[PDB]
Amino acid sequence: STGSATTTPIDSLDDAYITPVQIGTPAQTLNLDFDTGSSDLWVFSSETTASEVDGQTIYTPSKSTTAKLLSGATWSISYGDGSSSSGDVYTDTVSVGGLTVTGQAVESAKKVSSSFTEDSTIDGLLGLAFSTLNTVSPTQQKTFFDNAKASLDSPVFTADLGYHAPGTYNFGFIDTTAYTGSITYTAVSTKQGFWEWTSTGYAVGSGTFKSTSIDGIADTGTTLLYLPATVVSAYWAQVSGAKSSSSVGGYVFPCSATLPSFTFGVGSARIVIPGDYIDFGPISTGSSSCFGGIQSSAGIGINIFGDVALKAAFVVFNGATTPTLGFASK
Repeated sequence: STGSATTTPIDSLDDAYITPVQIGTPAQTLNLDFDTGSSDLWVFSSETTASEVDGQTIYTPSKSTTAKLLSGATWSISYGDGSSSSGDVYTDTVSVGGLTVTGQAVESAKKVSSSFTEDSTIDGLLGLAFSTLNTVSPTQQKTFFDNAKASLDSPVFTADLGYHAPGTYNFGFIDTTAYTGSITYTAVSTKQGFWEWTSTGYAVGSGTFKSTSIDGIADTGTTLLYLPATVVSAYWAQVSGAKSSSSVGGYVFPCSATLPSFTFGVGSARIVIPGDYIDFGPISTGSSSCFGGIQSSAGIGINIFGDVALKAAFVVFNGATTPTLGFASK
């Protein structure tokens, strides 16, 4: 089997992407944030504290003839950005782009933190990291991909995120029309539960390539590119007037700037992030200070190849017995 679903930016900045997901019988379609940095499929629901729902579409398990309470199971998750959610668990039928999993754990939120409430466009998350990170207790549950994998034509999924435009998540096949040149594959460590890999270096604009190993995670659920302070300083030094602002919470730059590109290495291959992808717009409405899309990972504890980086590539998440990651230009 295969599946193919369009993923759509939630706003004009590509702050996140939503993908429609069918849950239950009859189907209830929710728009979920596909997150290769976590491993829980959780939804706003009829169980979510009413004051914490503000415009989201909810899953109502009592209206699904295939929903079953997973007795005694609870979940609770905290994300890198400080947000969180928790609740109980049902199993139900879940379909993405025509690919169906029966008995998928659907984690129903009883509580969500303010940032989730405040984002009316995201109805929940669909985790695509390794199932070892799943938070369900006392019986850990599998991701949608893990459950689907054996049925797929090939044990892979691909992320093809758009810049200010829709893109695609495919399951079970590689669309050879969706990228240019060849796909370069690189090793993955699953030791921390992430799609963790090592970039071979970087360049700023038309500058020379610096060969240096940068360990980090491919994370579709993180907006920005978080890299070591040395790398980030080298980038922003090429933008007149750019500075790190403790009050704003990272590098800012004059909105009048033209940003240089940023290149990262994948083996001997190179992925170029155009400068415009690095512009996250005014820090507050009407400001002439703009927020940068490349930020320091210092104090996160890990480098994160988030959407800024991934949307410059066609990315293969290869879930073979020994997982790997592939990157192609597009």
